[PDB]
Amino acid sequence: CKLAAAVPESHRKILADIADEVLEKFYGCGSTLPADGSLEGATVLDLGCGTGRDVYLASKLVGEHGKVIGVDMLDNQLEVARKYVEYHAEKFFGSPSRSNVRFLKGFIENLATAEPEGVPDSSVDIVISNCVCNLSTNKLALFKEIHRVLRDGGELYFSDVYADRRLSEAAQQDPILYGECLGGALYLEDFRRLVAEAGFRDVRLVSVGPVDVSDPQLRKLVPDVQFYSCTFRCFKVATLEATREDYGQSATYLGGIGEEFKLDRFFTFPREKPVRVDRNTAEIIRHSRLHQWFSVSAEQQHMGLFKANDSYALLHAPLSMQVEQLVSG
Ligand SMILES: O=[N+]([O-])c1cc([AsH2])ccc1O
Ligand SMILES: [Ca+2]
Ligand SMILES: [Ca+2]
Ligand SMILES: [Mg+2]
Ligand code: NA
Repeated sequence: CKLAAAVPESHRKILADIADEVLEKFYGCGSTLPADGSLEGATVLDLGCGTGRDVYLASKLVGEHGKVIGVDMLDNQLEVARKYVEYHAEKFFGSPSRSNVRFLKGFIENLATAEPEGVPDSSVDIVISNCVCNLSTNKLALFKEIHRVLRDGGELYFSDVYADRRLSEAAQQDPILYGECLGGALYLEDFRRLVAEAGFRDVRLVSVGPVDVSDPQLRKLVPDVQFYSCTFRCFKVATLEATREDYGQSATYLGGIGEEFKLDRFFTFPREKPVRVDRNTAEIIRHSRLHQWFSVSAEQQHMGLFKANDSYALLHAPLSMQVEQLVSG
């Protein structure tokens, strides 16, 4: 995969404990994870888990009441993943039989028929993945399958490559672009309509990096296209609306999973300081696992669109203007 991202310090220690073979043969870049504290007790599913680097990492972070599932279709990668279950149970939880992980073989677009067992409806709290979408062009079925396995309050928390415009037919047929995850890149606005068709009505930017195309033969197929690496979080929450409405609410981060909670690029909550929120963000806080570390005030009368944020114009803007402006400048 990419050059991608720097490994956060809290993970470094845990990676030193992970079997060297799992690390050595792992395909692609690490799945990024929500703040570590927020994972305790969660059920996490990694799509495209490979040899299990991210599954084993999460295994420790979710603790013994948490559970982790990895899914993949590369036989060679799973055989490796499957045979370090005990290794890691001992090393994390003092015994070979106390494992909170499992590995499933199947296409990520169809988790219900993955091979030891399927993933049932409404059973996962967090689905993670890094750079898996641009390799299939049935993105839609993949988004609907993630919607299906998530419980209410669950999130798809993921990184992929997107484009600031629609690639040409020629760019989408190119095999070098394809294998770099560029050629299957969605236009951000098409991505937004598509995950909303799958049921995720609200997409929050966590971070964005520029992705460059340098080879001058390649650049000719995608001449003014700007590509981005975006981490988004998309919550499955029954009451989310298409718009960000002010109902007079504020939320207060109570402490206990960091100095401050960073929900997305528009909303940071310093410990014990109330922050005005739109009702979608109130509802995410309330119905997701995050409620344990927050206090959210009651809905008042509808006050119109939410403006009580210092980037409120960008907050309401299409996804490509958010990404474009938050990348740099
Ligand atoms: O660099 N990338 O972002 C990248 C992403 C994926 As997916 C595959 C190969 C690559 O070089
Ligand atoms: Ca992976
Ligand atoms: Ca642009
Ligand atoms: Mg409100
Ligand atoms: Na384990």
